[PDB]
Amino acid sequence: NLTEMLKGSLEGCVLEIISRRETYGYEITRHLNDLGFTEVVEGTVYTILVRLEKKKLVNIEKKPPRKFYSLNEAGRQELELFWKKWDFVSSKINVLKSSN
Amino acid sequence: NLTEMLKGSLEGCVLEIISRRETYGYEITRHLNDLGFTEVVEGTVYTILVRLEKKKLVNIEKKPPRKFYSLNEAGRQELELFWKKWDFVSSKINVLKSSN
Repeated sequence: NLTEMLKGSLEGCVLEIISRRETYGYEITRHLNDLGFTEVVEGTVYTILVRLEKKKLVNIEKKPPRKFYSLNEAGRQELELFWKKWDFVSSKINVLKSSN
Repeated sequence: NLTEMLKGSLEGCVLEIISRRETYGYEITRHLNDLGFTEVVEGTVYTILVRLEKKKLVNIEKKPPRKFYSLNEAGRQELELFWKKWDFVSSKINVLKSSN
C-alpha cells in the first residue's frame, strides 16, 4: 500500500511517461504497473490526465474514441521542475536514512 | 514548495528523528529545517505528533509543560516499514528518471 507515499509523485511519473511519446490512459497505467506500481489503476491515471489537461500541460488528440496525450511546452517545463523537486526531496530523505 | 511531494513521507522522517533519542516538536521541526525542509513549521510537526500518538507509535512523557516523545515497539516496527516502502518507491521512480 504505497498510495499515500506515491500520491505526491504520481503526476510527475505520468508526465515523464507521456514525454517519451504520444500515449493514452490504459497504456500509461500498464507502464506504471510494469514499473512495479501494481496498485495503480486506470481511474487513478484518468484523474491525473484530467488535472494535466486543466493545467494546460498536454496536447490532446482524438485519434483512431480515444484521447491521445503528448507534452506541450508547459508540460516539458513542468516535468523538469518535478524532477528537480524529486532530486532535492529524495536526496534529503536519503541523507536522513543514511544514519540508520 | 515541496509540501505535496513531502507530505506522504513526512510522518516517516519524524519517526526516524524521534528514534535517535527522546525529543519534542520544536526540536524535530528545527532538525527538518536543518536538513533542508525549510518550509516545515511547528504546526506541521505538531499535527504529525498527534497522528503518531493516536496510532500508539510513541511513548510520551511530561518533563521539565512539554511532552517528550520517544519510540515504542510499534513505532520502531512502523519506522522499519516506512523505510522499506521508501526504498521501493524511490528506486522505481529513479528507474524511471534514469531514462531522461
